[PDB]
Amino acid sequence: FPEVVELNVGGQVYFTRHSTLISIPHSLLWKMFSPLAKDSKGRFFIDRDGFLFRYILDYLRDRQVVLPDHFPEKGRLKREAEYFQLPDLVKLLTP
Repeated sequence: FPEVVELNVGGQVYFTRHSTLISIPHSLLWKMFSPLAKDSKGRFFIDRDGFLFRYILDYLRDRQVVLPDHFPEKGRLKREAEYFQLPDLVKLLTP
């Protein structure tokens, strides 16, 4: 795996460091990028909502997440956290 990974999430492209992807062991992204579907341009493909991945990705990097005011999609973000298997992130999203 390269040092900076080019991902395609539901058509949303993200560049990120490999260290961020494997930050939480036994998580979905850890299982994927620890020693895969690719698109036409060769980018590794994640079949999930591209917009919500920003905040999933921010948690892996900083182990915390600041949402905007009146964030209309917390329920959706929590669902994504479940898919990527991030128990603590689901916990933070528990009201």
